[PDB]
Amino acid sequence: NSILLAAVSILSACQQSYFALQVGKARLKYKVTPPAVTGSPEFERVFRAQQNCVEFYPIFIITLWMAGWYFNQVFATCLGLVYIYGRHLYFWGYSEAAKKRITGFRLSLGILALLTLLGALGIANSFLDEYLDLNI
Amino acid sequence: GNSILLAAVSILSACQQSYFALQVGKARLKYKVTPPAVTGSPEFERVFRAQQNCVEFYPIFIITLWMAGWYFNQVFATCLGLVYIYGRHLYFWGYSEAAKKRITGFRLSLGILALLTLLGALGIANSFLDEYLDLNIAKK
Amino acid sequence: NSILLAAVSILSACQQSYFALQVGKARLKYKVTPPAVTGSPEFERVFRAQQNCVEFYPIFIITLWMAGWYFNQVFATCLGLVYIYGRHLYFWGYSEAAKKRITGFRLSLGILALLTLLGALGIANSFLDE
Ligand SMILES: N[C@@H](CCC(=O)N[C@@H](CS(=O)(=O)O)C(=O)NCC(=O)O)C(=O)O
Ligand SMILES: N[C@@H](CCC(=O)N[C@@H](CS(=O)(=O)O)C(=O)NCC(=O)O)C(=O)O
Ligand SMILES: N[C@@H](CCC(=O)N[C@@H](CS(=O)(=O)O)C(=O)NCC(=O)O)C(=O)O
Repeated sequence: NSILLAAVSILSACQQSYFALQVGKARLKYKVTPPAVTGSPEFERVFRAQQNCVEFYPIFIITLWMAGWYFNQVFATCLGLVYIYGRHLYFWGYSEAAKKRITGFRLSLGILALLTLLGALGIANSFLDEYLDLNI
Repeated sequence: GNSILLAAVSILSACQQSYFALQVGKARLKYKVTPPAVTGSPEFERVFRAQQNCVEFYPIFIITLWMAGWYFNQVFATCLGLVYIYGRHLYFWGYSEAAKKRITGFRLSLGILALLTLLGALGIANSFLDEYLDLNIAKK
Repeated sequence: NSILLAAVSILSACQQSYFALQVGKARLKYKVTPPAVTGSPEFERVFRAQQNCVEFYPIFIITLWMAGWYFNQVFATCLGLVYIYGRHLYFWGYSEAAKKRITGFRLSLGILALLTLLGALGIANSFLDE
């Protein structure tokens, strides 16, 4: 009963890995050898890009599964895919120019804030169903 | 079903995370630090490093919360969960003001975490015996 | 039954905590007072080391549980242990010299990429039966 959620989660974790590869690729192109995190405009953008995806990734996974379990698996899955796409736009946009990230960032944050809300409703909804009412 | 309290704490915790991230985005405006910069003001560097610290501990906390939650007791884990959330509000806002004023916040969250870890470990160990050689001390 | 997955997960989270302690220890040895993240080669290596484990940790936990549930708990558990060990080699190798992180990194990344695939199979496998 969590098969779709699990599918989205492994994709999402591939996008994360693939983002991390791109950063390792930039350390070669722009000659930023560890433990450096600065030394090229081009590199600083690609680095901070994924860093942003890393710091939001746990938030997304929690909200995805909580909406997924407690409200509707299929809707959460779809919003999940939208988020994946939002972060593709974020990363590649940011990589080009800092200013070109916002479209990516706004839709990712949208979908997140939405999953949060659907999760919270679904949890509240089930909190009544372990007290009396199951709203239909 | 069995995890409604854990799920509640988790959504709240993930809001604190988002709310912290908003505050940093707000400081990039106040202290005029445009991406991809992470430095250029003492005030901004503290607010940035603050949540960065919460980001790097957040997965640790979620694992330990659910593992204590499932394998020991949902209700105790939930409450300790709330304590941690509060501890990190003290950490972030303390740090934001002065570096030195973060410690009370940090030592709390660390306390609660290290506790969740232990309750999780007992509960997992406890169930590992009761799937192989019985572990239940229920005498009185 | 997810008892073995839960066991690995708590250990992995202890390694994470322990790595974070080591960085806090380096802020004392190399006198890097917050909010600084630079000012010693020795400190920058120990800092970037854990940062790297933090940014992979959620990836690992998802892939661990997805391979664990959807394919086989016991195989995933073992690969789990391997990853833990791989990251001990990564962190401590990096801490000494940047160059001596690679064996740690290649194996951690190997096991991850493997768990990913075992997870993907196991999900696909169950998608055919529903
Ligand atoms: N996202 C990573 C880059 C991808 C990665 O994980 N890189 C590994 C392997 S490679 O970059 O050496 O190919 C690493 O050593 N991380 C560098 C570091 O973060 O210290 C980063 O923070 O630089
Ligand atoms: N947590 C972020 C700030 C919050 C955030 O995610 N902000 C987005 C959008 S904005 O606040 O810059 O419009 C970003 O791209 N942050 C910069 C970055 O992470 O490189 C940070 O570490 O700077
Ligand atoms: N992971 C931390 C080191 C361990 C830690 O959490 N340190 C805390 C408390 S202590 O190290 O000062 O006692 C901190 O304030 N780190 C915030 C920061 O990273 O800027 C780091 O990135 O430096």
